[PDB]
Amino acid sequence: RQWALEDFEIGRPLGKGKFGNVYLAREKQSKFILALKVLFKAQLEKAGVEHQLRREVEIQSHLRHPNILRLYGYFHDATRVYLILEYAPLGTVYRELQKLSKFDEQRTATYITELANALSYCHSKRVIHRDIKPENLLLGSAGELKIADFGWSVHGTLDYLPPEMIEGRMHDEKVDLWSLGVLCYEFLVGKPPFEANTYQETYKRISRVEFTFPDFVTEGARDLISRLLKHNPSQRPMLREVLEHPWITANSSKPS
Ligand SMILES: O=C(Nc1ccccc1)Nc1ccc(CCNc2ncnc3oc(-c4ccccc4)c(-c4ccccc4)c23)cc1
Repeated sequence: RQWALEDFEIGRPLGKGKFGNVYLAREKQSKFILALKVLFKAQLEKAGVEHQLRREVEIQSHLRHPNILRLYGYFHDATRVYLILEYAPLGTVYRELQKLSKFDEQRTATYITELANALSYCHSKRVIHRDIKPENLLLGSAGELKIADFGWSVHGTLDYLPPEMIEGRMHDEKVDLWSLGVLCYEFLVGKPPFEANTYQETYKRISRVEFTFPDFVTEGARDLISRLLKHNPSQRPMLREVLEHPWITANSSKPS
């Protein structure tokens, strides 16, 4: 499988990513619908992220899960690199958040389950997704959550980063559980738990784990978030304890 630009009809712009635009597109021979991300050779070098992208592509084509976004392949011409992507009709959870303001406990729990599964499968394959955020959470046709962008994976706004990562310290799979906590809080409250107007100060909040709950947040939710957002990685739940959780299970529509 080696592609080229003329293999595809280019469709509407889907939106800007910080390193490239995305377009709907359709492979001419099969009429297969998909997303195509146009990245520039020049911008990629300048930031020293060209090797980062190779890592991703490599990592991605090892991965297959109903709740992870497929990468079908890649290719370059002179000026640019192209990522051939599974297309996610229902857009970002980020957009659904702004549209809805905040999610109810049923949508929240379901997403956490879908994320945990997806995250749980990744861990078993020795892979960590360093920065998960609502921008990187797409929806499928049935409304399934799909994690995007492994380009940071291993082994800008700070809201979703755990202490160990911002304190310039050493990090393990326990990173992702912090991210679950931040996401879980944000879904229910409608904005992330450390959010500030400065970087320097979001830095403090995250570092001190300094957050409080609006009053409409049930004990069950507080219990899970409180357990996920722990300063010490090793104190954070197993991905399965999350999947077991009595507020997850009482609320969630999807299996585990
Ligand atoms: O970008 C990297 N890695 C990387 C890149 C450069 C340097 C280093 C690493 N990975 C990466 C990151 C993000 C993506 C997601 C690309 N959007 C998408 N990918 C697939 N289907 C999609 O469908 C949509 C869609 C948009 C609006 C309305 C309805 C549907 C999008 C979409 C595109 C831009 C913004 C918001 C959503 C979308 C894909 C890959």
